[PDB]
Amino acid sequence: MEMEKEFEQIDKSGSWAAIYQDIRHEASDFPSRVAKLPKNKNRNRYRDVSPFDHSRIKLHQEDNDYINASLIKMEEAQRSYILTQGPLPNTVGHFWEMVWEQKSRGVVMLNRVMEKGSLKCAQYWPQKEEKEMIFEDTNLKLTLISEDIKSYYTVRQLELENLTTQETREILHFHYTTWPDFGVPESPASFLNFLFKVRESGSLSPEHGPVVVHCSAGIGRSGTFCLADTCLLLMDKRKDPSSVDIKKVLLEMRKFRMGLIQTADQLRFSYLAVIEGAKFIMG
Ligand SMILES: CNC(=S)N(Cc1ccccc1)Cc1cccnc1
Repeated sequence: MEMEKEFEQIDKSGSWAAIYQDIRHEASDFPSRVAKLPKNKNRNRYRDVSPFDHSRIKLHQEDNDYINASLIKMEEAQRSYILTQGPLPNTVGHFWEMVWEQKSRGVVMLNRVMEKGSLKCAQYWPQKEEKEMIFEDTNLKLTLISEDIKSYYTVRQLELENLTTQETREILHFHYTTWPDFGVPESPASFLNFLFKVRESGSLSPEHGPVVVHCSAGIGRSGTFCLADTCLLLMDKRKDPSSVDIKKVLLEMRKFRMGLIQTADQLRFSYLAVIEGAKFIMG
């Protein structure tokens, strides 16, 4: 059923809360035993948001390999994503270790450091060129190279150095700065515009490791970003762009990380973003 018409049918019937609970009911439940070990309590931002054991990213160290991060592998679309929480004061070194070890080119940040008067993630990148950051626990150095500030987002060029080998790599930081403190954006135009720039950078392409995507918990805004990208890529590949079922793509993604799309409003916004993107994606 053309998602356009499915959209108008749910809107006129005001059944968004009913559709959303149906997804919550059918979603996968897999064990998260490593996340719940007592040694890992200060590595989790939220007690109720954990990576599944089968899809968790492992740090390459013998001491403690745990980080709150999941590999979302979309087989038909040929795209992979790492979805993670906003880094904590004691996991900023782990965060940059993961980017290094997974060979990522891009980091996508969908939150502000402060929202609703509370801290939603650590200040984990340098704000000035001449004041670099050293992560002593993982042996990494991070330098700000350049910053491009736009009305709806900021792009930064970062240099990550493995202090053990003196290898360096260029990481691109894509920071969506205008998601409102409550609800979702009224129009998906600026979110779609931001997505286009991520792809254009090469950050989502198979020559690199998977893109790292985060918000505060790494399931809500983060879920919306990967769901929209994957649905638009499938509409480009299929002979019948009308066979793309957004609810079925979301349940596939929820096999790899719990709780993706946190509200009925985020579900409606994901439909709007894909729907608007179709007309353009259609040539
Ligand atoms: C309102 N912007 C839309 S719907 N875009 C389409 C799109 C397709 C796939 C992924 C992201 C975005 C972007 C764009 C940029 C420059 C000129 N036209 C369109």
